[PDB]
Amino acid sequence: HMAYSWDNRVKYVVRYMYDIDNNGYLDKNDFECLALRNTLIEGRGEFNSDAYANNQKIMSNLWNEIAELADFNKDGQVTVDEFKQAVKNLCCGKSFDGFPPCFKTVIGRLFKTIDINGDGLVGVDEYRLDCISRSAFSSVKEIDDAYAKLCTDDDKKAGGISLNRYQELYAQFISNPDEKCNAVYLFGPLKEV
Ligand SMILES: [Ca+2]
Ligand SMILES: [Ca+2]
Ligand SMILES: [Ca+2]
Ligand SMILES: [Ca+2]
Ligand code: NA
Repeated sequence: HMAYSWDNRVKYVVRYMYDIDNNGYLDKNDFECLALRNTLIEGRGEFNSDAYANNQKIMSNLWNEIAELADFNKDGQVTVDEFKQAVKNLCCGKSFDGFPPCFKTVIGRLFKTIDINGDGLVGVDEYRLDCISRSAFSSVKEIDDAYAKLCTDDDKKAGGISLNRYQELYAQFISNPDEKCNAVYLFGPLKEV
């Protein structure tokens, strides 16, 4: 589908936020791998067995929640189309606070990872590093043009995107069908997945 279509945006979220083993669908192995990845990134490569246990619990609960809401054919996997139906059911027409917990809790964690300097704002430097974590770019101006469209004058006055703003933009990213909405740039310039 068109790069900034709702279909491609939801497919992008499934690919990059959840499908860590890159096999095209979600299952328990993705969440096992996310538990380990989060542990090691939190530890700067150190493995803390208590941090790991905490993360394994968070990710097991997350997977149980997503499968409860999205496993339409009861096969223990959640496809892109199943995830899209859960988004239509539970996100479309709602603001972020009305999303189910399994669609909400993921953002706090991504935001904390992006916010390298811990000042509670994602600024342009942090956004550039986020963008190159998923995709290839030749032009820093392409990334910076996306940040400039994404952010409002109040975001720019603040020096970046706060957590509740990041969540507001995410809610529009995953729910608004308008391909021209500023929030379509949340994860950088897009291509078809
Ligand atoms: Ca997978
Ligand atoms: Ca399924
Ligand atoms: Ca920051
Ligand atoms: Ca920054
Ligand atoms: Na939930």
